[PDB]
Amino acid sequence: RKPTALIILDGFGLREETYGNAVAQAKKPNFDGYWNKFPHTTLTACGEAVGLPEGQMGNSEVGHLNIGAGRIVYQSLTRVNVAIREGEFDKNETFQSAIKSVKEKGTALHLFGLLSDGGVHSHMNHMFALLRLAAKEGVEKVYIHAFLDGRDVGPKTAQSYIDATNEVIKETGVGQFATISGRYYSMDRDKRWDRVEKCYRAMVNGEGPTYKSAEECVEDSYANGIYDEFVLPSVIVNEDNTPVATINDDDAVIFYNFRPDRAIQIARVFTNGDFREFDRGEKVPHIPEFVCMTHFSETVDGYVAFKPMNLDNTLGEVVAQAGLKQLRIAETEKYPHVTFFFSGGREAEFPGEERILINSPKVATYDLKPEMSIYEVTDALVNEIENDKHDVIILNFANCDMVGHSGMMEPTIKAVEATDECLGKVVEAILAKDGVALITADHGNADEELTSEGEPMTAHTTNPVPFIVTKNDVELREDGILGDIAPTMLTLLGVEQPKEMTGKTIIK
Ligand SMILES: [Mn+2]
Ligand SMILES: [Mn+2]
Repeated sequence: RKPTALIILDGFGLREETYGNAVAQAKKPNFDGYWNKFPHTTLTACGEAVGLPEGQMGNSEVGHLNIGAGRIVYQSLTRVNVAIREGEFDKNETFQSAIKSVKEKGTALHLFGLLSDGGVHSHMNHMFALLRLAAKEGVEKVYIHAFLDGRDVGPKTAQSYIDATNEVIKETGVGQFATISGRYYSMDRDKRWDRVEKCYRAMVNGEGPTYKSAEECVEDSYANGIYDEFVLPSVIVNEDNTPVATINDDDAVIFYNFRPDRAIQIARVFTNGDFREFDRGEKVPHIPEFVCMTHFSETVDGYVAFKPMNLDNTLGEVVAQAGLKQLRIAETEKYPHVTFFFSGGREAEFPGEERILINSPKVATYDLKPEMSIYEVTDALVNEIENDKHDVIILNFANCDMVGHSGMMEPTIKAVEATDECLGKVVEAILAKDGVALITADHGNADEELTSEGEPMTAHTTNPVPFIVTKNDVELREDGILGDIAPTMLTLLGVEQPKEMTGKTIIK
């Protein structure tokens, strides 16, 4: 029974520069011996290679979700961003069907969501692309309901955003501010229905304070000490005091927010049908093409533009199917990583899965114990190998990431060399059983402990991650990403790669 071990060093990145590099300044004869004797390569663990925005360093949770998945696992904000960039956003059937109804029903399209560049719950640029799409498709009427932020951005910045919106209205030809409500009114997540009622009553019944524009609203709202986040649901009215737009029968709505939580409540009030949480009166608009950017919860009734990644056949699942026995193990700090996240955000154990947990030292910020729990984890793992009981091993050595957040060099060197020692121990044991090790990392950290001017560097890095295969005669690709690793384990294991794993094997 020849064990195939995936070994995640964690916070261990590859950097040519030696200043501030705890990895390079650490004596690692075991890692260097394996690099020099076995086929090796580097893999990008960062930006869009792992479903994140470009430039942005990876983190344990998307790293391991990516590694287990054998595909690029996109995050919400980057998912849509790529769809707008690559011009797939506008082929989107759900938008198109909802724009269609408007044209043949002779009705309005409504735009609502958090109006700002914050990138947490929404991005305004997403609404802009929605303005462009409607405008191109020839929709006569498009109304904007500003949900004001003040939280994910500066507290007094809605005007800079209203201005940016007007620019997009000028260039696009469609678009008109009809309602402004502060997020505290529209983005409650604590079941405070009296605040949510208020925002609603503005949108469908036209009830609240009235203004000639959105800038006038925000100007007057500011004058009474009330700012962005707290601004009362207000109505924009034409030259006469008539509401610019209310949401009526057969109007389409697109809630561009992408974050489930503070979005749920206002979505429910439009979509459900049999809602009863508060009384919505008599003018309940219904029969709708209500669109959400993403899926908010089972509790919502409308349509989804970017449906969730169902993440079916991850590494865990596929090896379980082949009838193979598998082992997840780490100390507490990375235990949810080799389990939950590696399994594709899945709590439960697969068939043939065993999970072992080594308690992390009773300790604060982990630089005082640069060794953490490795030696106990190491011991228990050589035990299992000795015992021939698993075909696939998932191990994370947590030390470089947790000690590397210290931005302290000497403790982090200790941690790389403790990690070094244990990886020889784990890999000798694996090779002893005629098995194969994949030595990797999920992102970097320990490699940059000092910055430009020798200040503490306490974050992950952008750097490539190493990739060794302890199998003598294999060629390895140079591109390499994290979604490629699962597929290359199935190459070693000789089990077929399923449709849902869009990653490619590294073995040429
Ligand atoms: Mn990590
Ligand atoms: Mn970390």
